[PDB]
Amino acid sequence: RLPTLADNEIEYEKQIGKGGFGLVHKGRLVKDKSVVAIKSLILTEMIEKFQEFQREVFIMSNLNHPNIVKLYGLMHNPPRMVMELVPCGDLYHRLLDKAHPIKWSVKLRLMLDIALGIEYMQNQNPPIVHRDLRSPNILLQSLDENAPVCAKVADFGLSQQLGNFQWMAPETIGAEEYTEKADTYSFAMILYTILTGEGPFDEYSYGKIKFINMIREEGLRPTIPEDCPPRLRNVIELCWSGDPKKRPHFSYIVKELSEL
Ligand SMILES: COc1cc(C(=O)N2CCC(N3CCN(C)CC3)CC2)ccc1Nc1ncc2c(n1)N(C)c1ccccc1C(=O)N2C
Repeated sequence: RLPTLADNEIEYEKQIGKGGFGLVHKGRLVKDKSVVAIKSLILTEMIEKFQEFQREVFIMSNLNHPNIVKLYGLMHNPPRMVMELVPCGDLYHRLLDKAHPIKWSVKLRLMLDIALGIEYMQNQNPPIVHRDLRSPNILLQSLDENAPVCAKVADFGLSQQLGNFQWMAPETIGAEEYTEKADTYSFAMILYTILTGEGPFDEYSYGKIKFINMIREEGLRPTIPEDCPPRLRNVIELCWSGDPKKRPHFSYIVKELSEL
């Protein structure tokens, strides 16, 4: 069910950078001069990004949400994906401009959008576990509060490997197949980052072994600010609990966020 396009159908422009497993470029459809994005594999059995390639394609193909990144077609020599280029960037970089803070109305917009996207992912039979949810993977479409969509979820090769474990739910570390509650834990981290603008767990320096243990065994988490809404705090705290069971359904998270 997914179109194939030929090289004569798209025009390359400039290279955006690496997303997920590949290299993203900015391009346009020749028929329409509409902008598009092309994802390709970049060159010892690590070239197992190929599965990530296929995995991303399969998953993107069957999904359709405003808050989820879309796929348009495929290209073949070399194998490539033509997908949407989100215009405004990624969340990680945006949070790096401290001089210019994101507006609360907007931060709220971003949080909801992500939840709506993730809520949708988990309503699938079977559910979709992203597994690589962190700020670099949240793409921004508009930073305007009145826009239909502000944030979109991305990077669907479902692998794990700012990316090391600050973002990972505890059962997940040093494990392979990662329920959907892992994502809930990650989402909490994302909520924490949008709110604070500071990366998760950056207030601590522990060696790797100690750090895992602190998170797994002791319960260490980031410190939420005193001036954080109780409604929001409560939500974050739940999603990031040690017991995966205590983590909420996205129905709850979304509703609560809406009241904020
Ligand atoms: C207008 O297009 C975008 C621009 C930017 C952007 O401004 N960046 C990102 C990387 C960039 N680097 C280049 C040089 N710099 C000195 C170091 C880092 C810095 C600033 C970021 C994202 C953009 N849009 C975009 N749309 C769809 C994506 C995707 N991104 N990427 C890169 C992905 C990123 C993560 C996960 C998935 C994707 C992806 O699949 N797509 C299709």
